[PDB]
Amino acid sequence: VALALRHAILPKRYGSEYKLHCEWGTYGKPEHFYTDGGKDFRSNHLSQIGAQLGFVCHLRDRPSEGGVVERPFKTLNDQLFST
DNA sequence: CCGACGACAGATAATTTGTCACTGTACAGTAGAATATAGATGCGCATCTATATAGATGCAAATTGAGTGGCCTTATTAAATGACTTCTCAACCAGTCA
Repeated sequence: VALALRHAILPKRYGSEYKLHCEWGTYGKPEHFYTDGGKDFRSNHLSQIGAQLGFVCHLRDRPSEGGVVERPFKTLNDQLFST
């Protein structure tokens, strides 16, 4: 989770061996971070990251509330990985 | 004259393609993993074997010292040297003489 956070927050660079034709020009710091109840997220380490970055950790009430995280995963099975 | 079939042209739904709106369903930590077997290979330990004896013994020459057995001219004389044996070893009285 700490590694996913820094890759999300920082400006992104990829070399030509990725053959990208548009830029992932996406960066900057969240105000809030919303998650399932896994021990990665409900942890002192993410609490300390959140307090130092100033973002608030929030808990997902059901799997069916977080479809914005979950649904990237079916699309990738259907558009990428099954092929 | 009446009926049937082919040429050419004309109109038409089936077929295929495209577009558009509504929808069932997967995203939700998760099958590489557990549990037998045979079959080959390697290290360890025991259980023999075959060689290698030097010490002891028996025996058979090879002298070696120590025995034993068999074969031989003689009688007189003389001298020389070395020995043995035997015998003997009185003392004063009586008759002359310068």
